[PDB]
Amino acid sequence: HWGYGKHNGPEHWHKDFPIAKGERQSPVDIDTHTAKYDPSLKPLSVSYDQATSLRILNNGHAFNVEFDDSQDKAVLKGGPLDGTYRLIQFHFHWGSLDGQGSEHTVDKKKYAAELHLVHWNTKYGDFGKAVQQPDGLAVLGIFLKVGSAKPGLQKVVDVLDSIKTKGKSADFTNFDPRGLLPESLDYWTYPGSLTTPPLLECVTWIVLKEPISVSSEQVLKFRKLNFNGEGEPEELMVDNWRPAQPLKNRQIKASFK
Ligand SMILES: NS(=O)(=O)c1nnc(NC(=O)[C@]23C[C@H]4C[C@H](C[C@H](C4)C2)C3)s1
Ligand SMILES: [Zn+2]
Repeated sequence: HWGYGKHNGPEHWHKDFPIAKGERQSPVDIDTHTAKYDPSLKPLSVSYDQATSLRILNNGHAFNVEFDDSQDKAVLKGGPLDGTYRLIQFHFHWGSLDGQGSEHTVDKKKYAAELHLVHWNTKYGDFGKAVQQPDGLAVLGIFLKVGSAKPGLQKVVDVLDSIKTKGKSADFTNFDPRGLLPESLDYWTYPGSLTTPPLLECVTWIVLKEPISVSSEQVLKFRKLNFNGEGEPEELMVDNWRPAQPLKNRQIKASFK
């Protein structure tokens, strides 16, 4: 089944998931000179003060930190969004090398990794219904570069030893996702898709202009994870990113100049 290897990687996904060649696929290259400033875009509202993290899980393609999304505890609104979107999970995509790993690119530049905070539109009642709607999800994307350590990421890094292999989970309570945000909330936005199968076209992408910096040691610990389950041959979880897809009939908008 699908993955990031030579025989099941992004170039193969379209066989099981024909929408891979669809009209609003993600990620994309963000051409900063062609992105249109949109003065009517509202400031993002990130309200994570009441966030309740529950668990961290190695799902065989990345690790997800999951949140309680049965009430409005951590929500995203404003920006290009109408209504309220609840945080359900975050995860990362990263490379085998610092020069690659992000899914979105900026003027063709790849970052070392990319964080996705996934939210769903509460008007649809649950995440399963939301992914079937064109405005069902809002994903906040944040680039990572290697430099100084990100203090707020360290609790994540330190639990990875306990979820090395596919299917492993660990209690992960009281984690504050605010510690992963850059200083500025300036963003680009466009309509797109999930970047992993089923590749559903249900996402309003909000990609922050300002990367966070993480340390060499922090990203190295990401790369010690495994795609495989325990007792299966070891394959390091690296390069779990989908490359840029055709923009087609879409305009990327900027919240800033
Ligand atoms: N890379 S990306 O952000 O476009 C995404 N690509 N796929 C995502 N899938 C989900 O978010 C899931 C959310 C919760 C329910 C479903 C099962 C777990 C827990 C995963 C799907 S995000
Ligand atoms: Zn993702």
